[PDB]
Amino acid sequence: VEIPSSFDSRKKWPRCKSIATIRDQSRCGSCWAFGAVEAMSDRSCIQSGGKQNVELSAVDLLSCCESCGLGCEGGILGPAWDYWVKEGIVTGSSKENHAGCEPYPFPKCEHHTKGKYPPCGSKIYKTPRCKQTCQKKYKTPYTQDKHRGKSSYNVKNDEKAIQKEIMKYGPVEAGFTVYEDFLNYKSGIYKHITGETLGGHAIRIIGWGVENKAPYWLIANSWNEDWGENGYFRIVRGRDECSIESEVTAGRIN
Ligand SMILES: *C(=N)N(C)N(C)C(=O)[C@H](CC(C)C)NC(=O)NCc1ccccc1
Repeated sequence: VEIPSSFDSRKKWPRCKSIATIRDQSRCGSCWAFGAVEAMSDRSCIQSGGKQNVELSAVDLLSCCESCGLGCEGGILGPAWDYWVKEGIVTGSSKENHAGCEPYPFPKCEHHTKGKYPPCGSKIYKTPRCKQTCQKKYKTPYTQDKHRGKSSYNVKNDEKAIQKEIMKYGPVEAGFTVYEDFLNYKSGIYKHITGETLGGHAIRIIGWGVENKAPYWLIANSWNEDWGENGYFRIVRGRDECSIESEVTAGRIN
């Protein structure tokens, strides 16, 4: 099929409320789990024609997936998607909304940027326990609130393949390398210019575009709406900038 010059999942599937929802991972290294549950929420809705229209629980995945790494100390994408396929993930909103089976336990904070939330600072919460219990007001038992995928996979390090995957099946999770200058991002199309590595980060790629001839990916971060472009950023597309085309993972419900 023909790939359009720009694509935005928010515009293609606006009935799916997760797609335009920016989350905050708080003072926990759970980016891996956020990019996962965000894209899983999106795809559950997209691929079911809107029948599933839920916010999947970051804390269920973060706390209960044993094979996914080190919890609030960082994690691994492939096993996060395997967990969704095999065990599934329950529902759960942000702390402040406290909806669904297992809402997130940690409050919004600023991630190296200015705004209306307390600064995140440098300290990290301990990984929450795997409690397997919906909040008192939610009247579905934990195991019966699970949402499962059918398959999970890595996407080829090929720009066109990634575009086709997003436009047919919905937003994807992706890893990339964080350099110090990324923490100064306010707006625009990011590329690494200054600073040393801070390791990686995991995010949700929702589309692409071009401005002033410069191609980009359009990405949701998990650092709240004050960060970047109302929670989003753009990064150079087509040159594997910061490995953005090389660590893409997603999955399907059918
Ligand atoms: C996100 N909030 N965090 C802490 N990250 C960057 C991660 O979870 C990453 C995700 C990948 C880049 C996709 N994984 C890790 O940080 N894993 C733990 C780790 C890895 C190497 C050395 C120490 C710890």
